[PDB]
Amino acid sequence: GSKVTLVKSRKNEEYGLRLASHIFVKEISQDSLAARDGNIQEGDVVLKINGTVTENMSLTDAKTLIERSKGKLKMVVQRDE
Amino acid sequence: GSKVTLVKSRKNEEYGLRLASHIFVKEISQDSLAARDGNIQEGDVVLKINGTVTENMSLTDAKTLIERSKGKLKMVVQR
Repeated sequence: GSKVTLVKSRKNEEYGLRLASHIFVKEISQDSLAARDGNIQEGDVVLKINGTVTENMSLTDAKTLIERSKGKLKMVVQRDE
Repeated sequence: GSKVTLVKSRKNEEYGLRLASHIFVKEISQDSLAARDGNIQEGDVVLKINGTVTENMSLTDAKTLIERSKGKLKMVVQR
């Protein structure tokens, strides 16, 4: 369901999980460029910011890319379509 | 890829994006403890690991929590 417990029987058994991290849009402010554009929505996973891939990037590092954008922000959003 | 370009043209303009991050299951190895369980799937968001909330946590920090789990991993996942 939502709860999962994995337990090892021996040392150096592996869990079998590889983790990663994604940057995503939590909120879009009213009266913003993002609100007016309408091609990006809350919940969208951001795959690239100004050419830089964001998989496994820390959130502070992703925010830095936006802060350094000089008024032009090109993003790639994940599509499963 | 769906490509979106936002352009500031005037003063006091905001992009308006508030970013966040999540930890998710990138791969589950074949015939492993995770594959057998059934309740964890590739692409699932991991919300909690051993009582610690993972939202906005870096991958390195989430991997540390797994490294320090001493053979028991209790998670809450979504999806």
